[PDB]
Amino acid sequence: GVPGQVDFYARFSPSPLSMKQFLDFGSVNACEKTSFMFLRQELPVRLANIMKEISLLPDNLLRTPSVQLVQSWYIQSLQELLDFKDKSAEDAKAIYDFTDTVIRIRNRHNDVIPTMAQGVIEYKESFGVDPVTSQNVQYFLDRFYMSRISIRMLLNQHSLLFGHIGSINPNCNVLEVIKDGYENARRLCDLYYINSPELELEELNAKSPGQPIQVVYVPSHLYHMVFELFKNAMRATMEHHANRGVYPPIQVHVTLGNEDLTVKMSDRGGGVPLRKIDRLFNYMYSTAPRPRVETSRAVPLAGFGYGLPISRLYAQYFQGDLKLYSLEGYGTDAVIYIKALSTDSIERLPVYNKAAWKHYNTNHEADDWCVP
Amino acid sequence: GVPGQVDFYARFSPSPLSMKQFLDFGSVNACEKTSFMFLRQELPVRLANIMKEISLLPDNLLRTPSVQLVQSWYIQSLQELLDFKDKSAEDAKAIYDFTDTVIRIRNRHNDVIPTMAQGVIEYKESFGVDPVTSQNVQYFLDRFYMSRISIRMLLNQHSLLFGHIGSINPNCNVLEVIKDGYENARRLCDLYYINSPELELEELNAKSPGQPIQVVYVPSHLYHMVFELFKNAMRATMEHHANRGVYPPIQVHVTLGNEDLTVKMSDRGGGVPLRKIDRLFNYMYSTAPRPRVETSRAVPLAGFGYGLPISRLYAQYFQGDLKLYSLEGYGTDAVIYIKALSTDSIERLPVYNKAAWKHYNTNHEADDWCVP
Ligand SMILES: CNc1cc(F)cc2c1[nH]c1ncc(C(=O)NCc3cncnc3)cc12
Ligand SMILES: CNc1cc(F)cc2c1[nH]c1ncc(C(=O)NCc3cncnc3)cc12
Ligand SMILES: [K+]
Ligand SMILES: [K+]
Repeated sequence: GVPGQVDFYARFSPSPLSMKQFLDFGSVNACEKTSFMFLRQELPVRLANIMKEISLLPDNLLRTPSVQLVQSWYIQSLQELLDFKDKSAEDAKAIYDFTDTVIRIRNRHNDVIPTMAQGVIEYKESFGVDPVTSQNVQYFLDRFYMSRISIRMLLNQHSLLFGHIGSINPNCNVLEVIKDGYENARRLCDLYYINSPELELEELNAKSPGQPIQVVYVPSHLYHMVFELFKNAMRATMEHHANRGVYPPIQVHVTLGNEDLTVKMSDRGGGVPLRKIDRLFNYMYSTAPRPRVETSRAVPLAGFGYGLPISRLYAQYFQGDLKLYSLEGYGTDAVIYIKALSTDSIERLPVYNKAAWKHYNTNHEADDWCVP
Repeated sequence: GVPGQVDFYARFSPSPLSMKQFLDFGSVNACEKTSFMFLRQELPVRLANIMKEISLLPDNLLRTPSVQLVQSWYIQSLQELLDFKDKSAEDAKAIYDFTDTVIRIRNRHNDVIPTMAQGVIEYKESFGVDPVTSQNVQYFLDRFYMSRISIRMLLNQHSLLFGHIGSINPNCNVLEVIKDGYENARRLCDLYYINSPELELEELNAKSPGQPIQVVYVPSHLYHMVFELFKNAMRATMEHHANRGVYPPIQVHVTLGNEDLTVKMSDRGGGVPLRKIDRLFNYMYSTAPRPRVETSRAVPLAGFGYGLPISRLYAQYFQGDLKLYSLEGYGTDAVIYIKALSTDSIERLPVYNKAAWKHYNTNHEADDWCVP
């Protein structure tokens, strides 16, 4: 029945699109029939591939009310999409009903990321950290959230085009997005610490010096990354210098190279030893019950969610990256790497196959080197 | 015969030592009998483990005159060590003959690193890059050179103690080593580019502010790392700014934290795109015929050897690291991480076993993600 439908579409691989393909589609032609033909196969494929991995979760995580709800959302969206498998692209009502279904699914899935995060909280609350499964949880959540980002991208594009090119800005003003992230992080910082660091912004357009720095990008993806990084930099700065009462600025250097757009953000917030860096990207370590609604107390800036690992997934989604390197006792740099060329910006998508299944059913240990 | 001896000792795992163990040994007791008992087993074990992996090299690399010579050196040293397997620690002549043999082996192996590098040159000259084997060559050379570093360490300690604690300085003055590396790199830089960048050095002893920064370390290991990094930073700076004729300084920030000693080196040498960073640590990409003897022309600063990957192996040998991160179009940071505590500084050693053998006989590809 439903397992048969999931198995049929999970056999296929997701088909990654480049940023240029996204852009070229909705610019001139903007054919709703073309989007239909692509999505009536691609959305089921992407839903079914990730649904096979939901089923491999540790039972105590799978059985949580929040994961069960997310899975039921995916099952329902998949079934609604499969009703168009045999309908005709020339059937105008079918096209109309499909665009309507895309919008319905988009709203149904609006809360997937925090609901999944709620399931990890429920799991951690009632069973604790399990070192065997916890490697599988980290593997799953990277892939589930990257998958969700890609599905969200497809739904948003179709919804905006048929309900700036979709959510893509062909001329994203990088420094304006950065200032926007700074000001919103600073507002939260003032509310919590009653003070905040200044911003020092430097830019270099090596490609065309003195010219504004723009790229083809999804602005909300860039906003999410820099906003989350600013909150982490500010938290570290405010807590490390609380005794002094003088707070060093946060420095940002933006560079457009022949190939890389890089955003480097630097703080003097006291740093982190190298041994402790990676837990900042670990979902289980970052999982804590969420701030309560019934209080006027300010919300903490960082350490209370998945802002950082999800930021890195945004960077990696279009073949970029997000790296942290810290000098313990001094401060920390974060570097966002983005492809400067739209033709290099290709979706990075997980695929369910024997290799993926093997990851859930194997111990991963470096037995060819001596134990440290 | 000889294959039987190698197989017997390659069954064992190398036994890593901490920096504290190295230091505690040669400080007070300094028992030559104790060193004998340890080394008459540990040296054969470490030689035989790496010799099994020499035999797995691509035939066209194994058969080069330089690799054949290195292998014959290892075979001869192994056989000379095995003559003590049944001799008594109380036999004073046996102790004396063993210390004599350690010194002989140390000198015989003085040229292992450049001779192995000569074999890669010979291999690359006559057969080209082979994409299937080239992954195995990278895997082997990391392990062979890390193994050599560890064997060199044991030979040096025994030779210095029984021929400052050996080559270990319990009070290594980090900034003095750094200035030494700077001045020697600057000398080579002036010879090639007829100019050179200045040094700007900053230090922070977060552990004990204003106090000199010292750690237990092998000074020549630290020298090698910073000297190689300076040469790379200077090369990039001199070539990127050759048009301007004004050369920005190289900035170094040294920090001693509760856990990490970090050395950050920064240049404004124009940077490297992220896609091209890793080839800087790739032996096959870095392999070029060496500068000829018969010339007065200055030797190029970087790009002509294995200084950089071997520097990172030095850092990782005692559980540190060496990382590069660049902003394409602007410049590059290198960060050395060293354990601030001698008890955390444990040898990182390769071990020959089924896992190691499997690496040479498998294709390594990320089939659980879509091809970029
Ligand atoms: C650009 N800045 C930036 C970006 C970012 F994504 C994360 C951080 C960051 N700056 C940070 N400073 C400190 C921490 C931290 O983990 N602090 C806890 C810690 C410290 N010392 C010993 N044990 C634990 C994290 C960040
Ligand atoms: C601390 N500085 C530092 C340390 C280090 F270990 C290595 C480097 C370095 N600075 C560098 N700058 C440039 C390069 C390079 O690979 N240049 C070639 C390149 C550039 N642009 C496009 N394609 C290729 C390498 C380094
Ligand atoms: K599949
Ligand atoms: K072994």
